[PDB]
Amino acid sequence: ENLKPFQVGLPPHDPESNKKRYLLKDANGKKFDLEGTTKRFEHLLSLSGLFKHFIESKAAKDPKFRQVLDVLEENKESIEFQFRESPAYVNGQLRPYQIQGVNWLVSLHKNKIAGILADEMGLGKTLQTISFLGYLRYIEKIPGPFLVIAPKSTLNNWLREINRWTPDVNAFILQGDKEERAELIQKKLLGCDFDVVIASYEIIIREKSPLKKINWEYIIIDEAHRIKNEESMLSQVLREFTSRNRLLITGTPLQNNLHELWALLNFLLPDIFSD
DNA sequence: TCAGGATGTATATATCTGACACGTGCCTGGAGACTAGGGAGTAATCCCCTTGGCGCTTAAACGCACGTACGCGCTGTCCCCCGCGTTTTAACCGCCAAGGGGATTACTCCCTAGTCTCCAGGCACGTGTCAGATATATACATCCGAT
Ligand SMILES: Nc1ncnc2c1ncn2[C@@H]1O[C@H](COP(=O)(O)OP(=O)(O)O)[C@@H](O)[C@H]1O
Ligand SMILES: [Mg+2]
Repeated sequence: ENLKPFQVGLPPHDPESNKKRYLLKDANGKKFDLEGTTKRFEHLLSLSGLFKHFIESKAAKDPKFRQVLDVLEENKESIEFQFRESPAYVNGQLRPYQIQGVNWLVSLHKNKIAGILADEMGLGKTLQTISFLGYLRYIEKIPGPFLVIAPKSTLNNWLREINRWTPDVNAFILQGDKEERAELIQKKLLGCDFDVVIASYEIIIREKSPLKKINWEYIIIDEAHRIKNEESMLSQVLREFTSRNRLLITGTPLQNNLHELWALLNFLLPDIFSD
């Protein structure tokens, strides 16, 4: 009603323009970015020097990462929008711990790395993620795309809240028998008429081939312990998804083991926990 | 008989994966001595099988003729099984937990088999008996088809 001034500067919604970024035209454009890895490792070392343990072993493996190590060796404001009040682009109020979560999300984003949200149940994690995505939309000017894999039960709830506290965002959920699901696919997904896709652990396995053919800004995930095993078919499928970074909204991680946590971390930043 | 539908059948196309190629370590197939026993050649001896016949007995096999009953074709008449639409529910993936089962890969070692040497009891073979089972007759009993 009054937060629309933030919407100024966004391009008009048009599938023809969205096809430029949504579809990844490069058939095999996936490649190891030296710059991103160097930035990640530089910041990681800056926080603490202990992380070289993985790095040196990985340099003992494939040496074209060892030369990245050498490059990072020889060469040696980003102000958080603290949002002391509730973000304007979201109609409603946010509690201070919610605000700190938002700031953590932003700070990790402008560091070319990510971070598992594992807050306790009931503390509006979905609110955190919707707020952060709205931050990317209004401030960072990346409307989409964003995959929001979640459990089938809460799909309606995620859609309800995302339409409630940020109505401007266009989003839908895949569902239904394969005929109407494919209708939605051909009409909006490959039509590039969205900003936030919502699916289920089953649909991701089902409709991967359409979802492969999109450069994914993030791949959000709801309660993540489902992904605790990295030999699970869902984990295998959720690795060919070309993507910039990822998020793992969850409850309590490390439920019955430590290797579990290793794989959970390996999902976010494979180039660090590669071994 | 001809126009009206539903169903493979080709067409072209993006995707997945699992055949195909390549490099290493290990084991086993090949080269080379040595030897001993299995089999090939020989040569007695007895019994069976062959290919021509010949003559005789005696049932079966063949042919012929009524003459039924049954295999086959038609008709009828159900009734039961197929085609089709509509729900719904069970298979089919995906998961989670822990532990047991089964395959390897070494080590170890007992004990139980093979390998010999003697040596006597099996058991197989060649005989000489009897009795269990025919074959006839012979009287009895016991279905089957037509008055
Ligand atoms: N004004 C509000 N501020 C913060 N949280 C709220 C507000 N109104 C509702 N919520 C809660 O935020 C929650 C976000 O969903 P959540 O309970 O975290 O589900 P999940 O744990 O599956 O993500 C909702 O359940 C809702 O009860
Ligand atoms: Mg949740």
